[PDB]
Amino acid sequence: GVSGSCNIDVVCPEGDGRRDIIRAVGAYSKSGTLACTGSLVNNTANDRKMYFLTAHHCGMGTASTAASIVVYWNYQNSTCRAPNTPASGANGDGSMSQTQSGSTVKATYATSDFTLLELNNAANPAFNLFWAGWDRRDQNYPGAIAIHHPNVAEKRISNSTSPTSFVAWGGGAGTTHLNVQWQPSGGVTEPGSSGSPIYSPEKRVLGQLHGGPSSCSATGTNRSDQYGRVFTSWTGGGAAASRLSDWLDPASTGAQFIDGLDS
Ligand SMILES: *CC(=O)[C@H](CCCCN)NS(=O)(=O)c1ccc(C)cc1
Repeated sequence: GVSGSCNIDVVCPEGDGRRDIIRAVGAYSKSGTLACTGSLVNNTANDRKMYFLTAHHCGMGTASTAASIVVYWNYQNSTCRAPNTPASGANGDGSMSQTQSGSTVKATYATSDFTLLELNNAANPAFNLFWAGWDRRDQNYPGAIAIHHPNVAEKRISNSTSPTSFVAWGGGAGTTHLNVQWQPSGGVTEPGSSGSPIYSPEKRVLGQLHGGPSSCSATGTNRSDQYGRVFTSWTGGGAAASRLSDWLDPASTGAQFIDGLDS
């Protein structure tokens, strides 16, 4: 696939120390066409349920569209293409042959733009999946890491080394979204990246991509994005079919954050 040359291949050195969470991310298609990004999250029962967090706006929040999903695992460039060079902006060599299809909707909520699906098939050992931890604490972070499929192309990593802030969708005063500032010549996010996770420096999911003004040519504060907060989604719409709590903490531990689980 093709995406902006400013993006960074997950196999590059920027992926060092994050080789676990990279494996939680997948790209997917909706009714046949490539649509967005999602990723696996762990839960307090440590049972490896196929809980796949994505964005509401991608439209998989219905029985009939969730059934239609095709997930592509390990879709990434084989070699590190130097960011900000023509090679990065070129067609990648990623394989889309490790797939699974079908899922059911656990919950969905427009305000924080999240959707929790459960994939029909159990983890295939051949895929070497990872179920990421999460953090629902009401706080900001000194930086963040994005792992996504820009333009639903080869998997990329974007680093933020600026503190996050709370905003409403659109950047106005609010607390439903986390505002993330990208590096001036670093990777960003693009259409297709929606529903991709944003992780704290400690590698726990804090939210998923709603959208924002960024592109590789964006400058200043326009080189940022907004993520619907796990904190918001936790209580969500007020019931199991619109929140994350029931699903992520079935064992009722009351945990504010949890680590990931390997295959
Ligand atoms: C849904 C997704 O692909 C994009 C991500 C864009 C990231 C750009 N830096 N979200 S969106 O913000 O394009 C968007 C599209 C439709 C709707 C209704 C909401 C937002």
